[PDB]
Amino acid sequence: MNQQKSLTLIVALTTSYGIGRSNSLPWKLKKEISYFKRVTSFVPTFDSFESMNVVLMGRKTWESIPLQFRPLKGRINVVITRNESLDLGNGIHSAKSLDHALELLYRTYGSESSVQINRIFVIGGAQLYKAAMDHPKLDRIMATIIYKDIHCDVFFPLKFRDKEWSSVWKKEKHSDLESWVGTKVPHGKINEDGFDYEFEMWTRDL
Ligand SMILES: NC(=O)C1=CN([C@@H]2O[C@H](COP(=O)(O)OP(=O)(O)OC[C@H]3O[C@@H](n4cnc5c(N)ncnc54)[C@H](OP(=O)(O)O)[C@@H]3O)[C@@H](O)[C@H]2O)C=CC1
Ligand SMILES: *COc1cc(Cc2cnc(N)nc2N)cc(C#CCCCC(=O)O)c1OC
Repeated sequence: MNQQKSLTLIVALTTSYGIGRSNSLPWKLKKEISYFKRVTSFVPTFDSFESMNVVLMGRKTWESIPLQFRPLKGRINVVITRNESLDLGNGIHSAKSLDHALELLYRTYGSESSVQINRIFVIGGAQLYKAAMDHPKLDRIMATIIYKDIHCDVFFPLKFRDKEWSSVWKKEKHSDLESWVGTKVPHGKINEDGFDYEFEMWTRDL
């Protein structure tokens, strides 16, 4: 037991695959963030009684999150890092790799545990995203496409939306996105801060 569940990656990126700047999001989209929270937090009502989703993130992304919103509530947080000095926390798990993170979660939350894991999300860090893209359990990408070539210093590691990856990565219908997300999601381009963006869901066969 260490690779039964599939991994889902969630990211906001420009048409040029840009995802970040000075260790932060180069855009202020309150609605986008609302989507991110909704998607990574959603659990089927029936399972909602004792099931929570997991959010795996890199150390940089973790530090980039305002203490006020740290850690991400209603979700089990796990920070992937190799440097362990005096990183404080409130029970926040710590793993040195994506697989080390999965073994930690499956061990901490077994069929005997009170809290059961529902979905596992990889929410951040180009580095962690790079490792997820290579993981055989990653089969889904919740992408928020930003139609603007905003200046970025960090980019998504793989052009999953490009022609070269079109036989591996396919974009699902909006009805399937909502069906998987469990809720109604805005369809079409959304305008916030003079920028057009929309939600998409991409999948690959494991
Ligand atoms: N547009 C979007 O949706 C998002 C954008 N971002 C942005 O991404 C940028 C930061 O990117 P990046 O620097 O890559 O961030 P990461 O959060 O991936 O930082 C990498 C750190 O995390 C650890 N790490 C990551 N992958 C691994 C691995 N496979 N094994 C071990 N440790 C690993 C290491 O920790 P240590 O050094 O402690 O060992 C490494 O230094 C910022 O602009 C940020 O805002 C972040 C999330 C979402
Ligand atoms: C430090 O930048 C950053 C990144 C994220 C991760 C994110 C955002 N959007 C999409 N589509 N995918 C990912 N992985 C999230 C935030 C934020 C926030 C705050 C509070 C929210 C909550 O979920 O409870 C972020 O901070 C500016």
